[PDB]
Amino acid sequence: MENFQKVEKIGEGTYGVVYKARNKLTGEVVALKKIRTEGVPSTAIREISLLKELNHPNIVKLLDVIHTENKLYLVFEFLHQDLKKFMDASALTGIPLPLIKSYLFQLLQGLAFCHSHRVLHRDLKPQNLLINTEGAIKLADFGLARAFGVPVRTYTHEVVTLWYRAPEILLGCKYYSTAVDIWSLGCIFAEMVTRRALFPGDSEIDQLFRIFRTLGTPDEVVWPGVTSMPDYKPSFPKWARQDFSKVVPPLDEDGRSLLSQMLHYDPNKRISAKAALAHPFFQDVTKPVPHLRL
Repeated sequence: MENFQKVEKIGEGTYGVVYKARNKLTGEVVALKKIRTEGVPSTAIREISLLKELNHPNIVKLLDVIHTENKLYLVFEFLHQDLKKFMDASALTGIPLPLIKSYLFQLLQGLAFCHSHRVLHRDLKPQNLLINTEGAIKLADFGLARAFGVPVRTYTHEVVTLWYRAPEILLGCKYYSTAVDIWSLGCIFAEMVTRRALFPGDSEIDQLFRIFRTLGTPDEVVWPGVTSMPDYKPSFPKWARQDFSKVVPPLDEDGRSLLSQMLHYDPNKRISAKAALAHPFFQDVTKPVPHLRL
């Protein structure tokens, strides 16, 4: 738009292009996202305008919504790097546990806040977790999945990742809960520790089976109601549960106990963000500053 000088393209998102731009009136650098056609649904207009209100230090702020000339642009506060880049940079040494613990703790604060307002992300992944020089980490694109249903292929045909998707979603459950975000967070948590994706599926069935091989094929004992799920099939291979010590070495007992609670099959059993902040694993959390070169 006119009130903004595009400085550069930051990337090819799920919904559209993302540019770093300078607001000519405030002079502030901002993240400008062009979204996605019949003349923009008023329902999406209302969903988004509600997000303008839930502000938290661990949530990327939605500064403005520009629906000019039947087009939609969302203006978000700008952050320099995402967790995905940072992990690729700390591949050799790994991210230090104190930083891992600080980031998970902040993430859970942002989640607890949104969840208390009944707002889900539904599409958590490293790429939408943004970090700054002072040791902060913020959740980006919160609530947009609800406003604009998460696509299979992005506008540039990029296949959207299934890696962090909760099993109830993969089994065709249509009424997701806040528990889906906890599952995603547990997957990212494991990835930060081992420096390898936990369940890197390349199809919905492959993703489902990767989950089954590790956590064991679910049944009516661990997940009551599972066999009645829309896409559940009695013909699923029956796999045994692997030991967490083998799944996430060298995570200590507290971290492994926490992860196991975030990875419970049954959504009603899965630990809540608010409950997780009180877990012993956070007893010694601090706020270290990351080693990020811009």
